Amino acid sequence: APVRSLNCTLRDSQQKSLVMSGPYELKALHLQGQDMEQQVVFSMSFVQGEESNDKIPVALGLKEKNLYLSCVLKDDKPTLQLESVDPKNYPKKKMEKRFVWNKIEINNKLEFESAQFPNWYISTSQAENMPVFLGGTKGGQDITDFTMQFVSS
Repeated sequence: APVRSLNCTLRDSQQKSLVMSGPYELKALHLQGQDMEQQVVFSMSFVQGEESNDKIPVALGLKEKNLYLSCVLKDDKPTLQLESVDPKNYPKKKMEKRFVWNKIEINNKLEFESAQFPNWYISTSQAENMPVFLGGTKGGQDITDFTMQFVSS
């Protein structure tokens, strides 16, 4: 296939799952049992970009939905957002830069750094049911590490 993709779910280091809040927002919360099915399933695409043995550029879209995680400036600050795209032109090998994330493998966890804004990462709050956001700090009060689960697709 032109661009290779795989379906997966993500959980932060505190074992919180991700779910859709509104139509353009994601939230993280401790989930278990039946409610598990509420979690978002991502379609991770391996796109073009600077690559390393521990740094792989990917695009993160929602499975079967023309919605992708994007980074844009808002109030002079990098911000995370869910963006709608033409369902016929995506995904594609050469994604616009705002859609690109550097998937970094550390300890045994994963971090997702904005390709557009160096050292800004997809983060979650320690608190329950808060929005997923773009944070510019590591080893702080916010969580930037995740684990990934592959789903049968």
